[PDB]
Amino acid sequence: LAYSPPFYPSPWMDGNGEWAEAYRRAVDFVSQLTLAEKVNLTTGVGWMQEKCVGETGSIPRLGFRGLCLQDSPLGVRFADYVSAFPAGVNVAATWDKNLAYLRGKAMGEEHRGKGVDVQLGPVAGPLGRHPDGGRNWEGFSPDPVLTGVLMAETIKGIQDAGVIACAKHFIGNEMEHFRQASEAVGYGFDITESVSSNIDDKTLHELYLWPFADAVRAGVGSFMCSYNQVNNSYSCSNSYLLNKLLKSELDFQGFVMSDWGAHHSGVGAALAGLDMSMPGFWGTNLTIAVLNGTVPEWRVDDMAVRIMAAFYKVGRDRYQVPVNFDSWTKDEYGYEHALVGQNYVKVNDKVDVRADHADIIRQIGSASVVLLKNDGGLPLTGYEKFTGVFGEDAGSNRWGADGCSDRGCDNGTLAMGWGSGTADFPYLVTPEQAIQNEILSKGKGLVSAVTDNGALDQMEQVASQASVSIVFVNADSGEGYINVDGNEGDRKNLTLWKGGEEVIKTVAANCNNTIVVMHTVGPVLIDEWYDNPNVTAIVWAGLPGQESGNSLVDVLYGRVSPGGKTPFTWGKTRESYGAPLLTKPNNGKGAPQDDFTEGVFIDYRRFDKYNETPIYEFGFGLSYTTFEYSDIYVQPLNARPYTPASGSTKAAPTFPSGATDGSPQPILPAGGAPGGNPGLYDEMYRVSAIITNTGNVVGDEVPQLYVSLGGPDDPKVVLRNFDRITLHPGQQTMWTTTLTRRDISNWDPASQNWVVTKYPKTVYIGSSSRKLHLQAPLPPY
Amino acid sequence: LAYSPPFYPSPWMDGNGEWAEAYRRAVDFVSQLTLAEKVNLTTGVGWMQEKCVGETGSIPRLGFRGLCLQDSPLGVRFADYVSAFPAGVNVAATWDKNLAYLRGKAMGEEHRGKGVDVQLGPVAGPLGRHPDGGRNWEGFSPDPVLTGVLMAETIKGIQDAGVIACAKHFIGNEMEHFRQASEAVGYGFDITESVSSNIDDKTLHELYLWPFADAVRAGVGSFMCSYNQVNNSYSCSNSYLLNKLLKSELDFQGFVMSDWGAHHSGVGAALAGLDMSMPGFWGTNLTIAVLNGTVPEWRVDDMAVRIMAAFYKVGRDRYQVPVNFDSWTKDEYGYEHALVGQNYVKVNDKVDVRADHADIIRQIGSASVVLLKNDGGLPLTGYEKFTGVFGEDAGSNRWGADGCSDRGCDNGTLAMGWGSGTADFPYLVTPEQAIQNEILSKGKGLVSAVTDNGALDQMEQVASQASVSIVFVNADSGEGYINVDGNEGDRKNLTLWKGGEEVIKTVAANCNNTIVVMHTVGPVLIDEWYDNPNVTAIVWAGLPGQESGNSLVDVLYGRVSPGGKTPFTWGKTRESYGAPLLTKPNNGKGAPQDDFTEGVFIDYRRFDKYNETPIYEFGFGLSYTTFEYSDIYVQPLNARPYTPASGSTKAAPTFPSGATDGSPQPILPAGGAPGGNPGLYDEMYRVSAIITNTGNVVGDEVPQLYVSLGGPDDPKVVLRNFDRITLHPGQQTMWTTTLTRRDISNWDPASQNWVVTKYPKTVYIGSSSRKLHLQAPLPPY
Amino acid sequence: ADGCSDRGCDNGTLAMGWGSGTADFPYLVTPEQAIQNEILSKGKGLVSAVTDNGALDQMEQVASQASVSIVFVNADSGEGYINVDGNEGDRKNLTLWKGGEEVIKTVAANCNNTIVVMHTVGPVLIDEWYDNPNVTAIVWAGLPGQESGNSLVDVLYGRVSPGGKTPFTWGKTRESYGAPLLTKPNNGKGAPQDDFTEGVFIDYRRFDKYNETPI
Ligand SMILES: OC[C@H]1NC[C@H](O)[C@@H](O)[C@@H]1O
Ligand SMILES: OC[C@H]1NC[C@H](O)[C@@H](O)[C@@H]1O
Ligand SMILES: [Mg+2]
Ligand SMILES: [Mg+2]
Ligand SMILES: [Mg+2]
Ligand SMILES: [Mg+2]
Ligand SMILES: [Mg+2]
Ligand SMILES: [Mg+2]
Repeated sequence: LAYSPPFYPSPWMDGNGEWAEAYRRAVDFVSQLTLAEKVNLTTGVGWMQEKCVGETGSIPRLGFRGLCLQDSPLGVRFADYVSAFPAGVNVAATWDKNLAYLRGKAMGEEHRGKGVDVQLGPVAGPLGRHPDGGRNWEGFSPDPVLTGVLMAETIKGIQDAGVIACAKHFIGNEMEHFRQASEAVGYGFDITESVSSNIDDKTLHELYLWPFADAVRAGVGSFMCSYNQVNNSYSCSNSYLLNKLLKSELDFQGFVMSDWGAHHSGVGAALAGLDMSMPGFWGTNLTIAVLNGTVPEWRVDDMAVRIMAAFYKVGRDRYQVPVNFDSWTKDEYGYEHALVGQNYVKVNDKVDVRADHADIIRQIGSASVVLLKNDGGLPLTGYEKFTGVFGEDAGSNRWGADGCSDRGCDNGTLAMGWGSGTADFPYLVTPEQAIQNEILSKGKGLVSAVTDNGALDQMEQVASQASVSIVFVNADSGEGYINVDGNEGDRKNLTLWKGGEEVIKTVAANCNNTIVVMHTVGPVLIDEWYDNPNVTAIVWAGLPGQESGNSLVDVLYGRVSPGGKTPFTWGKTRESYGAPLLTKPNNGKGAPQDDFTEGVFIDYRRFDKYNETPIYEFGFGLSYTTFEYSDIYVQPLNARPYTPASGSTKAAPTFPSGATDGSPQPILPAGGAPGGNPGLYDEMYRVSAIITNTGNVVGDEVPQLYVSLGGPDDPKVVLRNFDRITLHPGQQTMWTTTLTRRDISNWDPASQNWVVTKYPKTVYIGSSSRKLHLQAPLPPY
Repeated sequence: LAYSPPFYPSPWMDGNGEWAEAYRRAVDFVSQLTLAEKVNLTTGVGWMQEKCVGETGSIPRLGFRGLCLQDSPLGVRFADYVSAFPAGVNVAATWDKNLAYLRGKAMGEEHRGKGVDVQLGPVAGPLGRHPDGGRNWEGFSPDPVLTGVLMAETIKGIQDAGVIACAKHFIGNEMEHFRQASEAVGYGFDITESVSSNIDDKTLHELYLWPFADAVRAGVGSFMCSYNQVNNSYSCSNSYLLNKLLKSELDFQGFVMSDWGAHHSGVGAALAGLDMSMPGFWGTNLTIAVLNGTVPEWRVDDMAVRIMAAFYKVGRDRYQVPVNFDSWTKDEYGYEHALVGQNYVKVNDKVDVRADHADIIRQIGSASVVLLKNDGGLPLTGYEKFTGVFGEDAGSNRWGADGCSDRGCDNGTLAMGWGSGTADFPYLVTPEQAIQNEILSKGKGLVSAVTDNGALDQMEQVASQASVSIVFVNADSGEGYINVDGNEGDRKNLTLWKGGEEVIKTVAANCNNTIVVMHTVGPVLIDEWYDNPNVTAIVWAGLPGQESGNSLVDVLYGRVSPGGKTPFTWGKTRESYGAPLLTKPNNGKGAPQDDFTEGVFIDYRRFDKYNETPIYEFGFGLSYTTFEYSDIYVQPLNARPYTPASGSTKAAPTFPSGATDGSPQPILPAGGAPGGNPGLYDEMYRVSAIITNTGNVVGDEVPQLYVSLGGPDDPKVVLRNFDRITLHPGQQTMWTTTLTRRDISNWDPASQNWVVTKYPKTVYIGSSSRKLHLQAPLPPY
Repeated sequence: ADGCSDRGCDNGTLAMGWGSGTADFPYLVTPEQAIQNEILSKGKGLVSAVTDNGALDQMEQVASQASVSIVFVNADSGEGYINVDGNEGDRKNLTLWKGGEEVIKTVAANCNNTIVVMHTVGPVLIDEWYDNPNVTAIVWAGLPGQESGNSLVDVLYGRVSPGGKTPFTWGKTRESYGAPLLTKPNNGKGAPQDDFTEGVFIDYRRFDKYNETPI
């Protein structure tokens, strides 16, 4: 069985650089506390005991209320008068740092307005190892660079708004199956331990860890360790994960909380790098552990100062307001127990925090539309003589937009997946609604919407008469505690839901101008219809949130040229992506064993390795205009030689082998600063090229920079940079980026550091992972 | 708030009388044990941690395995190759002590064959305060005497078969709403404590406690304390309930276990009279409590000896075999964790324990059929030209007989309610099947079954052609953790399910020979159709178990004359019964307060008090013959005057004020032996009457003896005795019974004893609570 | 049993097709009834009937425990004036109705002694499951009328040795049988022209001519 080596002691904050101010204030505060008050900060109050999804204990003596931790990565969960933003996968499809930032800011503002201290997001774990992973849509992309950059931008947005962000789930939670034993038992599996993700040191560094490094370096205040095990040690008590990788190598200065009820070795977890136990036994044991000397004073002191450092870093001291909503009821008032009797208190103030956020939600919606096919289908005018609209995915949730708890259904148009990664729609504009509005405001031609996928007679009837037929199909997934139609979080197949395929086939048989719109959490198998000549255009629109219908028609009717690029591969078969989900226990009653044998070869890397042609490759997307690439240039920057980190920490302040050692510790070679050794981010080359709009309308292009690292075990190409640029007809721009040392390095387990290998590297600039228009050598030096 | 006075110390065993052999052996065994081993007997192993619904810790040092505790009151829950017996309410409808005993024996045999040590049943709580109480069907009758008698017979049957019986639930668990806070929260209620049943001392003694007294006197080995509070103290740590009423007044010698996760004050519960914590912290705390002196050594010794006494009393030492099934899977084999790695062990031996138990199931089915109306409808011959069968309740569960987990649905014929009070059908004979068999083996007339309650066109079609139309309707309920169609355990109304009333109305409109069969957990409202002249007969058949169809047709086609009497009242309205369920919290976030303000006036007592005429009164049932009552005679027996119990207990042996007092204790005036002061069971009068069969077929009569206690706050009549008697045409019998002192006494709170008041008492013998054919004074002495 | 006019449905056990070629059942003995009668009159072992083709979980649950699993599938057709599920008299395909194929596959995956009973108006395509080793027997019972259940169990339980022979061919594909039904007009608004170009080569004559091996 795979084994996770120990690493102790648990690193304490250094509070260097951009954390110095926050460290100073945290020390000043924690210095004043008793042991009990310190432990209060690390202790969850219990499941559903207060107002927020999680809360810490209070310190009333100083007028410090418990921290409020609230879902989700795409909005304020449970609360009323909030916005429902597009999912993370949509953000990925924008390839737009700026939009990612603005979404973070808007979300952060909403959390702030409700009195939330910590937003439980964003997500880089799952990364997206499997196409059928249940929660991938909450994250960004299987690509570590695209995910990492947008993760970082999102975090900066949330935290600039004055709310602590939380990078989750750390790490290796690439599927929902067997994430928690209790949950697995509920689905009829006999296991007593969570699945072990078995991941080697190189795969972690070059794939799954990379975006979390970006999150650390972006100044993220907190981390959440995952339900699963890594190398047969639960994440929340995995010393290699938290102590070595996170707090030494990546030099994370913030605090680590557990996922809710995530299994850890109790007090032992604190020694292994856990700082906060959620949702809440731990408190009194940690107290006793300190008193009897199993847990050092310096450790609890560091747990407290990490929590308070995050608090001060984002300016909670300035922006905190009372929690003015309740997660567990919409009632205005409720009862609370007191020392004697009960108090009737106000619990929901109905504070409207939505502001103008509908604008950015509509914008990201439109920006996340990916045009996959266009044989003269798009754009539409609104002066079509007869528009047919087809599919339940065009219509309303008959139970109300928020009629399914945690969005745990596929009623009507899909604009959000299910589970904890949700928020309530203040309203939801359907495609049916937006399209009828478009028509009735313009040409006022005929329009009919058949939103029952079983009504194939009517679809035939209407499609036979249509100038254009707009077909809507979806595929849903989410968190493992919800099972929809045999999908236990993870998708049981890559098929369109509710007979979407038959809808497409029926409509295309009767209308030679059929447009297909896919709202899917990830890829589906489209091989049987995508190349149908009656299908004149195909778009993926993902999970667009409250403005779905409006953001879509903006694109379909040509107000916005589609400029999204698919953030994952569209393969011919499920086998194209690699091995199935592990959905059958393979270690008897023990932890299922999930070997990440493919290494870095997930999504497009896999397709590239096996020389398999995807239907639509990673980074592919069409436009209403054309773009031309020319004149690549590589400028060596003659960076200083990489220096491994050296020296030692200071001794652990007070305000298992090594677990209680508070003496100065050696700095790891690849460590030294948040996100790793600073030399890793030295700029090595400047690469530039000219992009021109050679067509007849304004549009966005996503130029992409790929690197061939050149080794026998390296992917043919890996994404290293990208931007989204608006170009008017005949407009040119110089696209210029830099490659860092990290960008051209490989992880070396032997030396425990990033190395630039001797193999010749090649840089490519193109419009997709396969459309590599330009290339040049990276000259060694 | 209602208050529960303390009563300490927790009484230790006497081990006199029927318990002497058991106590001696229990002492000998426990004398050999360490503290840890003693505590192990009191500790559950944890939810789903072994094979049985509950298991105690083991004493491997003496090769003594953990006890196996298994549901249910009507069979062996979860296990394969077992029988599904008729529900307790059907037993009540038989009014047949012998049948109650034989059912207990058959159930005990099946538990025994599976290796079960404790059968978690039978049920006298709920008694049946509300007609819409979800779990009433698990018990017997709202009448305490009918329930007490049949409860005792059931217990004797189980324990004679060599299994420990468990009287549950003690006490006041008369509805499912708010029984457990976690469950209430799941239904959207904000409470942190279970409902409090607020019951006065007199009401407890004269109603709810009465059948439990019978259980004690019958020698039941164990009790289960309930989820709810009584006078704002959880049953499982209610010292008044457990120490005073159960273990002092009723002098119970066996052990008390908690309901599964029933709240109690931990170590405090032990001092208040709890002996066993299920399903299982307690072990550690109890060990610590003994070492530090907070729990006396004599208490833990008493806990252990009570458990072992129950074990020896029924002869578990003789009859114990290994547990040969698994509650949690039907798989033959399963992996188990070892010291090193894992083992693959046999978990299910598929031991067939059904024997010939199908016979007693068919018999009790037939005996529990109550004929409520017959204007020339029944019996049938099987030579009818055209038989129509109508209603989903005639047909099959389309998901298989065991297709709904815990029977949590109303698919097809209703033969069992839902929740823990269940067992898997080995097969299920439906009315549809049995009726078609009857016809096709006899006259071979036409027969059609319309088993879709929505297919009213077809019902008209068939009914208008039929010689006879047999209509099937049901109403279901169960434990609160299952919600079927908005019925949160408790019934949301007293309507027939699935449009049953419309089925009846449709068929009766088209067929002037309509027979209605009701399979209901309790009463439903029948005011709109019972008196329809086209309805020529009505039967209630309840929940008959696996032989439903066969037991029914035996009655319908005249092989068995119906002899059951309804064990509850059929009122015109819900309001007829009294006040609604408490289904809305009335103490803010605290324990809802459920005041039993009606006192002893439930079911027929309420109807009698308020002069509400029932449609069908308690104790009412028809026959295929007729019976005549004559010649009542009362013989005073000149019993010894009642002596209040006095004297002391032994000092507590070793092997809150007064909680640690192990000194001799005063015997309570109404205590002194199991079931109460033995003088209470002195026979005061002998009463006889003559019953004659004046009709033309053999049949059973259930003569009933009622007493008027004569006070202004006494019920007009209370049941005190009954029998079921077979009489051939023209045959007479002298029915002779005795009234005990208890039978003619009232509970006096001031003196804490049963008293015979000076109010004149009358005895009645008749065929129902309303059909009081004979009466005589009870002359005082 | 007679709940659908002219038997114009596929509710429950199929013992008669639809249209004018019908009569009213005086009663209908189902396989469910006959099999339960057989067991409860003999060994009195366990018996359960899952008769909802969508209840696949329950089918796995029960098939897992069974000594023998007896699976019932059907396919219906009739006169043109009745349309059932898009079958305008003629069958729109040769598939088992109501997901019968998925019933077979589910049961066979959980029980290595699965018996399949087919009540079909004619051949269906069985290529995907007939050769499944967990399917230990296959019978065609057709449309047996009022005694369906009883006539079946007489054979299943060995009172009568089966001696019937299939009166039509079971092919691998629909194409095996030759050209499709003419289901769209080919003479404008006038009489559709249905040319019997295959001549005498229908059913087994066709298979033999083109050297196609029947199942
Ligand atoms: O709801 C709280 C918590 N539940 C568990 C989920 O895995 C996590 O993402 C979420 O934040
Ligand atoms: O299933 C065990 C236990 N659960 C709770 C029920 O109230 C009780 O009757 C049953 O015995
Ligand atoms: Mg609250
Ligand atoms: Mg804003
Ligand atoms: Mg550091
Ligand atoms: Mg087990
Ligand atoms: Mg027997
Ligand atoms: Mg005593």
